[PDB]
Amino acid sequence: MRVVVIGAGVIGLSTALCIHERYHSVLQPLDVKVYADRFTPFTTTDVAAGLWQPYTSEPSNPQEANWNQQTFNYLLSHIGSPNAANMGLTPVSGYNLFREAVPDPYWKDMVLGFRKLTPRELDMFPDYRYGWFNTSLILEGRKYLQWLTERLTERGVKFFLRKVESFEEVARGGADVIINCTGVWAGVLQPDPLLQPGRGQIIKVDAPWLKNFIITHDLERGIYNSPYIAPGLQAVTLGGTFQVGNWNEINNIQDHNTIWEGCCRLEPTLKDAKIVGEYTGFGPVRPQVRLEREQLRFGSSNTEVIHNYGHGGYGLTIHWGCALEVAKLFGKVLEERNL
Amino acid sequence: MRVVVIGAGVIGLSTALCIHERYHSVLQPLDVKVYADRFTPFTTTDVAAGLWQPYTSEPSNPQEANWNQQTFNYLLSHIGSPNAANMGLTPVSGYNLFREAVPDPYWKDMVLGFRKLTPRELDMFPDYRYGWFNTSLILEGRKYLQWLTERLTERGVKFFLRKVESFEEVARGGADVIINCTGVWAGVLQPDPLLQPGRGQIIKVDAPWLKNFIITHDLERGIYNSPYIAPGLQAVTLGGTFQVGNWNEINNIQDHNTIWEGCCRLEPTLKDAKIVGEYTGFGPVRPQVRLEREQLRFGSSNTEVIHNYGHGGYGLTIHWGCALEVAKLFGKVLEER
Ligand SMILES: Cc1cc2nc3c(=O)[nH]c(=O)nc-3n(C[C@H](O)[C@H](O)[C@H](O)COP(=O)(O)OP(=O)(O)OC[C@H]3O[C@@H](n4cnc5c(N)ncnc54)[C@H](O)[C@@H]3O)c2cc1C
Ligand SMILES: Cc1cc2nc3c(=O)[nH]c(=O)nc-3n(C[C@H](O)[C@H](O)[C@H](O)COP(=O)(O)OP(=O)(O)OC[C@H]3O[C@@H](n4cnc5c(N)ncnc54)[C@H](O)[C@@H]3O)c2cc1C
Repeated sequence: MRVVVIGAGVIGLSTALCIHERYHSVLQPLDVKVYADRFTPFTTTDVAAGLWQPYTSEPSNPQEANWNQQTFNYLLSHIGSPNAANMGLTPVSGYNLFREAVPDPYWKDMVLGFRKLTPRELDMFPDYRYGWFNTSLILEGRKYLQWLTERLTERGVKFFLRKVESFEEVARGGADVIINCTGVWAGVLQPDPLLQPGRGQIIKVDAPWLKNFIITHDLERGIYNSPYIAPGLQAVTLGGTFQVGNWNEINNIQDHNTIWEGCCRLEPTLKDAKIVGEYTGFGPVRPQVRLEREQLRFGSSNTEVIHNYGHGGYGLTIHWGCALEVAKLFGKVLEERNL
Repeated sequence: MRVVVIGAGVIGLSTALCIHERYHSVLQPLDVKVYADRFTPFTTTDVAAGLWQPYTSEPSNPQEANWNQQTFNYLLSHIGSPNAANMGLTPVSGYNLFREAVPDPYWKDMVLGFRKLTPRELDMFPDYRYGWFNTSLILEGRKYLQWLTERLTERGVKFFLRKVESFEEVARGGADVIINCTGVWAGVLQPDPLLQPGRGQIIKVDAPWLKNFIITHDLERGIYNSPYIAPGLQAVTLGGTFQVGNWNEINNIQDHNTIWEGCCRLEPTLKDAKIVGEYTGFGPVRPQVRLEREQLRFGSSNTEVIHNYGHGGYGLTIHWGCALEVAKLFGKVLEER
């Protein structure tokens, strides 16, 4: 059939590949197109800090916690392969700092080497008085997208620069199944007021001497609203602002002063570090991920649509669970239609 | 006081700065000079991986364990300064890998978060069964000598590019005190059967994705001679164990392959690492450090010599304790006048 995938971020390409891997052979070719108005380096995925860490509390949906662990073990299976780093993948250890005792997270056993910080370690951080150490994985969004873009291309999947104006335009274009991987902009094709823009701004620096990640938490302020330092492959990511409901795509001086001063308080060696750039992106924030099937009809046309959007703060930490799951839903469509 | 420090590696320059910090005030006539046939970047100190880790089993001199511990506390007390990475200093986390269970080292509680590797960690390393995880410090030899040089220079200490043929000749130059930090070449000025060269070839690569050191210890053998991978401030250092007794400064194809093949199998992502250099150094291997005082009469020419050499593959790890010790013994020269 004719599958169209709208969106070239981590969700869009994890999904296009996951589907194509399973539902393709040499005498059952599955025609996949990828329509998208933004490709790497210009997606929200290229901004993502890179790191694998879910939210501290165990999530409401029991499927989301599976999607996290399935994602972790999928990436961890590549650690030791010659091409881990070429996917944007490498191991990284680090600190999570709190201003007060909190329960161990639900993923203490998912990560490698979890443990509490000793008193000696906590004096390294004057402003904080409790926390953890653990080993995890960098998945550099910019790289992973380059790699996924190439695996798709080897397999014959084709890409088109195209702003989809409605699901119908793509339906009349002659598309049997559509995968809706438009992230924060999903609300334009079909309204969805539960989906807000999580506006985060980051500073990227050269500070290759920084090797561990350092993630502070403010529980009052919620996730990403407190300084984090994340070592990348070529550069350190500096962050600490996340504004839910702000659609301003401009970088601004208020966020710079917050990220810069907060991060220099943790890591004073950053006074020298050259700023390479500053970027803003929109987490597709949503109380839950919309990952479901929905048939549509129009005047001269009708179609099958699968949603994969609203991952918010955890696109890379969950993309593969979400993709495996879309490919099953897609399997159901081919089962029901005698293909 | 006329002091001559022979040597411009870590030992000589740390020892010159201790001495000066602790005595420029009290002794108003204090003139220190640094003689060396090599300065940075040509010292064995510069070749080193720059990593705080003592030897696995315990030392012979128990003084050595306290000099190590003193060094760690000193460097750690700069973690928090804005000028730690300009000093050559930054934390690093990493893995020690073994082919059998071994007792925990005497330094487990000096380093941060010392701990055994779990099974999924050990699954990441197919040819290894046991190990430790801990967070230590990188002290980049090259960058630290630079810091040390600028410090000593504001302080007025004078440097001279110059080869010493004997202790005798420095002493007739008016040298009251001679601090002997000549590393592996110390035998030239006074025979020492115990001092051999730990020759170690290394490969510097451009591989900034690697955030953790990985050290192997193949205590018998298994072709690869314990490959290690140590991330630096910019480049990574690949290497093996020392070949003791070898004085050959030339790089050889035999050792390149051992190191490259052996480390590539430790960390396969090394396949696309740009090689930036390949250098050979000589550790001052000796069953225990020689940190002691000795006097020399060459007629009615009087001189105090304080030896601070023989630090093995651990001189960056132990430097500051020794430098401090040599400060004390220098006081007990001043004391006797
Ligand atoms: C500062 C910051 C740091 C973050 N750090 C991390 C992190 O460390 N770890 C983590 O797991 N997650 C992190 N995230 C979250 C992560 O960025 C997102 O969850 C993820 O990138 C969203 O993936 P996506 O593919 O749904 O959307 P996107 O990456 O934005 O991709 C959307 C694609 O759909 C296309 N599109 C949209 N509408 C249309 C249309 N009408 N027609 C055609 N194409 C369309 C776009 O052009 C684009 O190609 C972070 C977010 C921010 C802001
Ligand atoms: C491959 C390698 C890796 C290593 N890795 C580590 C590590 O990760 N961590 C660690 O702690 N240690 C490490 N070391 C050990 C460390 O390099 C040595 O212990 C340390 O450099 C010894 O310092 P030094 O000042 O005694 O020697 P050097 O740096 O060799 O300094 C010797 C000085 O004496 C001078 N000199 C000698 N004779 C004369 C003379 N007659 N006249 C004038 N000048 C003279 C030389 O020119 C030089 O200035 C490593 C060594 C090697 C070879």
